[PDB]
Amino acid sequence: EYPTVSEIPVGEVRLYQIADGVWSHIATQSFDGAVYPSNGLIVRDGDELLLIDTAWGAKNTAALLAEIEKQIGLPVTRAVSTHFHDDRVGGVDVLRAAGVATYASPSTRRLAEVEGNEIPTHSLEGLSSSGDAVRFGPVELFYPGAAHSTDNLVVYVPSASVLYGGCAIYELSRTSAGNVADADLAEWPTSIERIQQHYPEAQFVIPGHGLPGGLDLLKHTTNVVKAHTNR
Ligand SMILES: C=CCCn1c(C)cnc1C(=O)O
Ligand SMILES: [Zn+2]
Ligand SMILES: [Zn+2]
Repeated sequence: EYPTVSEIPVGEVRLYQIADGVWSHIATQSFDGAVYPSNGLIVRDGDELLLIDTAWGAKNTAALLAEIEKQIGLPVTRAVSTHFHDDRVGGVDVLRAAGVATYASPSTRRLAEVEGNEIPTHSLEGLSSSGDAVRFGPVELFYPGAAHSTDNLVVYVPSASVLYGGCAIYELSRTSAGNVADADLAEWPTSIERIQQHYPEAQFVIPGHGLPGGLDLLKHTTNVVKAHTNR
């Protein structure tokens, strides 16, 4: 089955195939006094691999490349980051050391600078507006307006109808929006509908923290963020 947070010690990384040549990676990190899981994506780009989001910090991101060479054996050559929180750019510096071309949105790149996290080298052009999308390697990058954070992207793999939600989609088991400091609640619901519009065929949805699902996840996220307001 899928990995849960308890099964993964801090600083180990597991890979979970989703469709052909599309894995996800799970690892665990501690934020204040707990240890949460986080998810990322791995996609085959011809003879190289494209990494959607770091593990969650340097040590983990290190083990990720370790796992990948063991399990996949193709090299990770580029890497795109969903937003600026440590669970997405923690380990950039390691990747860049490991020879991996690190990419990210401009907005995201600035927000990382300001908040003092690692900063991906290259800027992603033409994702600046709501609904924009640019085709990066074997995936489409899509910007759907503010949600979990004003910059958050999502990643669709057209070949496999996989949609990478990033921290902007929750899981079912998750019910409490909870920590929403840098999150624009007022726009998020629309922003998810922007997704359900553009990627409506999507037959594999993946959140930033937890077990995958289908297009149901979107709707479950809207409610959960809705009832953050009326309660
Ligand atoms: C399960 C995550 C709780 C809040 N959080 C952390 C610590 C990192 N990312 C998030 C999130 O909500 O996306
Ligand atoms: Zn985040
Ligand atoms: Zn997160």
